[PDB]
Amino acid sequence: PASEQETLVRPKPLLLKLLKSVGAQKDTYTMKEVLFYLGQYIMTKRLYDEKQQHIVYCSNDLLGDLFGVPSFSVKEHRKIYTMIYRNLVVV
Ligand SMILES: COc1ccc(C2=N[C@@H](c3ccc(Cl)c(Cl)c3)[C@@H](c3ccc(Cl)c(Cl)c3)N2C(=O)N2CCNC(=O)C2)c(OC(C)C)c1
Ligand SMILES: [Cl-]
Ligand SMILES: [Cl-]
Ligand SMILES: [Cl-]
Ligand code: NA
Ligand code: NA
Repeated sequence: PASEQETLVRPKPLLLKLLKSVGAQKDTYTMKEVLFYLGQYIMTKRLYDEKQQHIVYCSNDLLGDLFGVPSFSVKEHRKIYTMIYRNLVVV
C-alpha cells in the first residue's frame, strides 16, 4: 500500500558521501531517510553547541559546504529543506 506523500531522491556526489558515512549506500533514498541520516551525521560529528543542541555549526565540516551556510537552527525547516533539495534530484 503506497504512501502518496513519499519523495524519492537521488543525491548529488557530496551528499551521497555524507550519507554513506553514516548509513547505507543506495541509488535512491526517501526524503525521510535523508533527513534522518543528516541529523544523525550532525550527532556523530557533534556539529551542535553542547549547551544549545538545537543550533548546528557546520562551517568547519563538509556539511557546511553542502548546505552553503555556517550555522542554522533546527527550527528553520524551510531553509533546511531548501538546502537539501539543492543537493539532490527528485526521481
Ligand atoms: C533540541 O535539539 C534538537 C531538536 C530537533 C532536531 C531535529 N530536527 C529534525 C528536522 C527535520 C526537518 C528539518 Cl527541515 C530540520 Cl532543519 C530538522 C531532525 C533533523 C533532520 C535533519 C537535519 Cl539537517 C537536522 Cl539539523 C535535524 N532532528 C534530529 O535529527 N534529531 C532529533 C530527533 N532525534 C535525533 O536523534 C536527532 C535536532 O537535531 C539535531 C541533529 C541537531 C536537535
Ligand atoms: Cl519521504
Ligand atoms: Cl556535489
Ligand atoms: Cl530561516
Ligand atoms: Na549556541
Ligand atoms: Na530529476
